[PDB]
Amino acid sequence: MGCWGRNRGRLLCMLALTFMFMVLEVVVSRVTSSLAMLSDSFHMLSDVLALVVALVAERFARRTHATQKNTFGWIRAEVMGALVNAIFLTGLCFAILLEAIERFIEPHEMQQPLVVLGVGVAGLLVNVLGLCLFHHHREPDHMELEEDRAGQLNMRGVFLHVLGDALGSVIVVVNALVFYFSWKGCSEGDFCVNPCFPDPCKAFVEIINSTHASVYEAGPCWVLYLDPTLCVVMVCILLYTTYPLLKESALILLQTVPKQIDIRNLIKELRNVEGVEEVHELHVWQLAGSRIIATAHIKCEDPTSYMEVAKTIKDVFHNHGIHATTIQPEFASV
Amino acid sequence: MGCWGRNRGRLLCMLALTFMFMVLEVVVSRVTSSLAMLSDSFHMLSDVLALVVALVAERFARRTHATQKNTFGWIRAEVMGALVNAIFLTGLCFAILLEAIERFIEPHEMQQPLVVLGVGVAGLLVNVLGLCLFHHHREPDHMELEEDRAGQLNMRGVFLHVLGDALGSVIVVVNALVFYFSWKGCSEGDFCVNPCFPDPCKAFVEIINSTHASVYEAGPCWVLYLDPTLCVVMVCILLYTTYPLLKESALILLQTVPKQIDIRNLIKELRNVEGVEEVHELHVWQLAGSRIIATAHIKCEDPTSYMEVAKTIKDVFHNHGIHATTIQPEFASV
Repeated sequence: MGCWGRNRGRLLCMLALTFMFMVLEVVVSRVTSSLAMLSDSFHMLSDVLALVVALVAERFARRTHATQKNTFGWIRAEVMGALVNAIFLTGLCFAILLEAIERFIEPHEMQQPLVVLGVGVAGLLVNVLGLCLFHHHREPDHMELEEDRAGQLNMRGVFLHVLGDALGSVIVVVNALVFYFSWKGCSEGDFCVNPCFPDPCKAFVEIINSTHASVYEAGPCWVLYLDPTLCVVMVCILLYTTYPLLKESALILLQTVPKQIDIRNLIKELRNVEGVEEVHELHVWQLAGSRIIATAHIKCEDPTSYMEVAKTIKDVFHNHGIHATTIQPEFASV
Repeated sequence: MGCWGRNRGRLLCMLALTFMFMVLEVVVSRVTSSLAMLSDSFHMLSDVLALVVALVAERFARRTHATQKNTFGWIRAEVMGALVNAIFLTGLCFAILLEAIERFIEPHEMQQPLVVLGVGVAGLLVNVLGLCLFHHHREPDHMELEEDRAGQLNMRGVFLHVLGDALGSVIVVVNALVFYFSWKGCSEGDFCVNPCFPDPCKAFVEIINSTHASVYEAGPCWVLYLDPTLCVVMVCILLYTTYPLLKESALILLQTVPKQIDIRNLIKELRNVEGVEEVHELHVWQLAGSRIIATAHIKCEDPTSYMEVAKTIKDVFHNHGIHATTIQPEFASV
């Protein structure tokens, strides 16, 4: 079918890819008897939640009819969804930041750099496919622009989440490559005091058999701090790419006048219309996309000739880009 | 001063209390050479962020004047703030849930139960003081109801965050009390294989000197799982207390018709008004609180007698609870 399933299909494909990646990561973790990848899958559950939130928002936005609960339809839901995703991403970012700071004080050494690297390339391929999926992020008949803008907002929130996942995958790949080529781990009997993190066994195990012996150093100190710093950078990048969307979404949900419309010129043109003596309560806001609604309380003098004045005001609003207007004539006290 | 500082003062007092608690926790952590409490302070930074977000929302909502950027003023900001907080809390909840699941697979034993318990009572006192602070969670002149509702939404989002912190403090107190009275830790030389959590050090240290010796058990197995389960319960509770507010906020930002107003009866009364032949584009929504806006396209026949029809329609809207209406008369084609 093709009943406006352009965005729903992409979201469903991304959800399917995320589920396959999560299943593969869980299988790899249980094969190698590792729990870090299981925790990574439980973190990917957040991406799953973001995808299902966007899917719910799109499904509710498909219902554009004027029901009893909502008079404009559930169009803003899509916009709301984007905002939600943005805020969600922001929260995740802060969480990551917190973890990063912890990893700057009690650094953890990664285990099995080769398998972690392979999972990293798998996640990189999945996230690249995702980014390719979301590469694009009387009244006239131009609802196509409104649909494009709402879809752009929602798909852009999901794109921000996928870009965060892709940056995390790049960081994982870089960290695994560095750990495999630079860092030297210690398992049993290796003469390494671990001058890097404070070590529970590498102190007690070594001292019993390294009494003034030829002890060595575990590895480079800067390697263990590559995972936090990069993450921090990614967070910053994410925050940057998260600032517009959120803002825009918030503005759309704050009844903020769209930037393409100026109120001074609009009210000047409204007051310049013949038969109009006063304009008050001129409220202009954006429902979603190109659906801009402007309600004004026009003051007139001749009730008989109100039709021409209303037509001229509607023409002025059409010229200014507003096509869903409600004009109230407050005639003089006769 | 008293220039509408009823909520700003409470938010500032809560921020001050949170900062003193964070400073005390950091001092206690650095005195006892512990980093778990430092991580707890970095997590309290999330409460600080929620408080400053609510403060920003309240400050922007104080600007009720109709500026050029926003025609309704930044009133919805407060509502938006609540939504943000709710979503933020939701994110935190999910994060906690994830951590809880990790603590169900690789449980961590808590250290220094007495000092952790004391920090728990300190946090309990701070959160109880906070809950006491937020214990309360032609057109008529009743903006007091709108202010009350907007403040209730924002202060209720902050109250949800503070209640989450209070539940976390209760869980910390209970866990510390249980660990102090039930669990038995192991530091050096104690014959305890620790069957709860698999530690390579505790196994390697014992086997060299416990060859068929009188070894003992570390402690009860159910104790280490008290921290996750309780947390999970708290999460559920939080989610419950988070569902209404979020919903309400979302509805207010979705232009949803308030539950106190029915559209069938409203449109029936509008069509029953003498001189009205058709009512279309009757859009009713809630700006914030009691500020309900309803714009309709009334169809009339006599342009001269439109004043009485408009007065009757305004009276009908006043009876139905809507006081900011825009009525457009679409007169017959003459």
